[PDB]
Amino acid sequence: GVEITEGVTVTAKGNTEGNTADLAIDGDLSTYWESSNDYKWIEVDLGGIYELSKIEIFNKDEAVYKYNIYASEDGENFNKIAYKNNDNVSDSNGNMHTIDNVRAGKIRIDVVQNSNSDRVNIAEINVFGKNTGESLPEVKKIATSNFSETPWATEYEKFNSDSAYANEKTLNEIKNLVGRVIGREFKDKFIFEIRDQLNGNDVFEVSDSGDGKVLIKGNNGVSLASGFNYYLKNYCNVSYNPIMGSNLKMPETMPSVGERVVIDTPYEHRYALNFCTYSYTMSFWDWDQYEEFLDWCAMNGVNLVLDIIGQEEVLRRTLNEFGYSDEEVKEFISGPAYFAWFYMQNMTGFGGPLPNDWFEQRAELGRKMHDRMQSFGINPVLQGYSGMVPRDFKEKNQEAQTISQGGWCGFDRPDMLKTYVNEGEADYFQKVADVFYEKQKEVFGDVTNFYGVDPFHEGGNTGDLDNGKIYEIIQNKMIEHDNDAVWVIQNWQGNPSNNKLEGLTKKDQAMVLDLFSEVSPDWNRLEERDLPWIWNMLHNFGGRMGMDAAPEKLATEIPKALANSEHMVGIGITPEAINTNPLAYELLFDMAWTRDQINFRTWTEDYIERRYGKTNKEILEAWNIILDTAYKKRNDYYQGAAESIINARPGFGIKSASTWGHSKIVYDKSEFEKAIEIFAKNYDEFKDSDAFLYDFADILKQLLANSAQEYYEVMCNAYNNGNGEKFKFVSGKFLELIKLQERVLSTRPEFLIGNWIEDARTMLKDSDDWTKDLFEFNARALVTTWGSRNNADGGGLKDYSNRQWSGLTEDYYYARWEKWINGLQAELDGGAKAPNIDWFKMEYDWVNKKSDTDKLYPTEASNENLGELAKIAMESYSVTNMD
Ligand SMILES: CC(=O)N[C@H]1CN[C@H](CO)[C@@H](O)[C@@H]1O
Ligand SMILES: [Ca+2]
Repeated sequence: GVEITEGVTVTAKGNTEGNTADLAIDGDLSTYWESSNDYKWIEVDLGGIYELSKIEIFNKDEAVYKYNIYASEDGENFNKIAYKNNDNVSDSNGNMHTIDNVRAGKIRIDVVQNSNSDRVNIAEINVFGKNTGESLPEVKKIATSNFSETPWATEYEKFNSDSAYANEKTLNEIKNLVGRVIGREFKDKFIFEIRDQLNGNDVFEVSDSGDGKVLIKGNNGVSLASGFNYYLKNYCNVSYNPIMGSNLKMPETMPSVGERVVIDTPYEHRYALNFCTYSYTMSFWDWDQYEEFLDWCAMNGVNLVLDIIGQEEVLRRTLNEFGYSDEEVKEFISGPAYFAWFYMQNMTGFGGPLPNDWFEQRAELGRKMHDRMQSFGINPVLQGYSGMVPRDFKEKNQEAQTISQGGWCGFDRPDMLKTYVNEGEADYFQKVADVFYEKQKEVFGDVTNFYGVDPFHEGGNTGDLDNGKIYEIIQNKMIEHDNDAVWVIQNWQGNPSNNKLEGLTKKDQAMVLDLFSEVSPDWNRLEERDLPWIWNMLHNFGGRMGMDAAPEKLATEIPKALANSEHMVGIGITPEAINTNPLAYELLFDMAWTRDQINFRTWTEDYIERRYGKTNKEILEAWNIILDTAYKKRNDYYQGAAESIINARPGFGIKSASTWGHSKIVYDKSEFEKAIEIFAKNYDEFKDSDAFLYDFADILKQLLANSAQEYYEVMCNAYNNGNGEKFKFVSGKFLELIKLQERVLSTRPEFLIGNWIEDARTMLKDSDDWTKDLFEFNARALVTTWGSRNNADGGGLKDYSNRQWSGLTEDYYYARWEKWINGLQAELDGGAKAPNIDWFKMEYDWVNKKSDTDKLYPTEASNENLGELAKIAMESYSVTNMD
């Protein structure tokens, strides 16, 4: 006591009606607030700062409810003060939570589970507290800097206008890159020089200085970094991949170049990044990770990178001009794990709202990135505008004409402004596009000529509009704000259609990304229409893992397409995540520096030696087996690596874990296993190489995925055929195979869910518990259910981003299979019939757990011996000895 029984109010961000926020606080147990959407929390204001001692919660029924409670004394930071996570039913007595006399002027109650419904409810909440006679501070409004007012603008224009200073900046930066990549002690071993292009082509040179140093030339930063990487690869037996394993062991003394090389590239652009990459991989990156990525980019020849960092701030400024408060902008914008699908006009709100601190920090990080890109000569691809608006835009802007875009995977797509209207009508496309490009100037300045936007990505609705005319006006509006603008358009599954593309009246000022050139090339339509286009290796879908690459097509199809085209202005990568198969990415970027088809077999041989720091006859044969199996050329259509059955929702006739995925292994399994035998045989010799271990974990977990499939098939034959003792035995081995897999996965820092979760929880500083918990939800949801019930199930997104990850395998994948088995056993043993499992409910239970109250996943890899684990795999859990 005493009960705060006066002056209290409540807000909510959604409700079924008329089950509205205030009904949670009316002193009436028969009336209740109930959620309608994914905002499953209410905010209660206490009429002043109290020292809470108790909070009492009643629900509308007797279901099992789980919730987390947060308080704020400053009006900004909401910290967790209490929670219910036990499995007790609610009853007429309510739940009483003892508080330790915490100062609170506001409280948040986030009901994360209702065992009975997708909706949550609070019938009543009483708060018990001592009045401090204080009030909450006024919360400060979001205030960001204008680019021109910042130290960033001065630097940007100084570099821009001053050759000598720009050259000095660039050369000193490449020096810094050397120190970051191989070590500070090697910096002074290189001399870097700016030269001209080679017949209008980007170009580098590697030669001796005369006094034992390496002299590297290049027309810009990326050429210089590419020359630095050429030298390491071809003279030092060194290989750099900050994400997927390196060998950075330098020779004791710097090896001579001998004959000077001059290497040019026929491609104006080398492109990197899907919109999805920003979500599946980069959601929770800090500057350390970004800087490290741009170093790897520059070193692989990349000079065109997609960039959406801080675009939340650009849009906030845009929407503020058209009737939207900052709270409403925050409700529009998704959480930090979802920006790919938010900027692709597919989904809103989900994972949000972002903290207020978000905007300033992200604008700053993007400003930082453009400074570094400027030194290298990497063009960012900023945002274009195509008419995207919230669904309530007309409400707030009545003369506005809009087009409803329908659903995407159970999500409500944002609206789209009519790209043109009739005479006599207000043209809001022109109004919002004018503000949008203007505001993107104010945040970042004139940093780029390349702008990316993609109306009607994976659905939508063109309404009454002419398809060509839509693309004409989008481009003409873009060129109006930058006369040198190039519209970067994705080419995904035959869209945009030809007649949309024919509406582009300035062909040289668009550039189409052929997204999936290595499985499903679709550039001939673009080439015929004289559109500048880029050949891209997509490769990776959703971050889903497995041994999968197309190195032969990369080594042949790229130069072939150059020879057979006039408008191929580049090559690139469009992966949905960068987490898998480094060979694939190194070869693609290596193909920029050649006009001829190469030998993918001898390129691998060379590759593996510099990646491991050494090679032998046996390692080579193991890799040839891989080239002959998992990496063997194929001519069918498929999206990513063949999927592991371990990662699939349990059932009969499973042919995938994700909706558009595939689990059919197209190579001989016993033949692939030979690679693992050879790796285990050579483990002791090669365990000094971290990239060897990484590659060994990759093939071994592939082996167990492969054999898991066979054991799965045998065990549900056993169920179907009535036995019995058989099913139990085979299902026993299946679960044990997963426990061995889990140990294989504990070995790599990159396979740890704890790194993923912690990165999310700590990506900002000064964060409250509310924000950390919410960013953890984003991290957990993405790799599992993706959205909520209607996105996971009806929307088809269940386990789209399934990861063969430690912790996730123990507590999610293994748990599902164990239950299903447990399960069919109770049936087969004279019980049951086995009930229908509501899988989403089980998956979403894990999604909503918090690291600081439930279980904290490790950020430290284990010392398990992959050679030993491999022996156990071959002996006990293989196809070869399967029986
Ligand atoms: C849910 C998801 O990630 N969907 C992606 C499917 N593949 C397309 C091509 O990369 C993407 O545009 C979608 O966002
Ligand atoms: Ca009530």
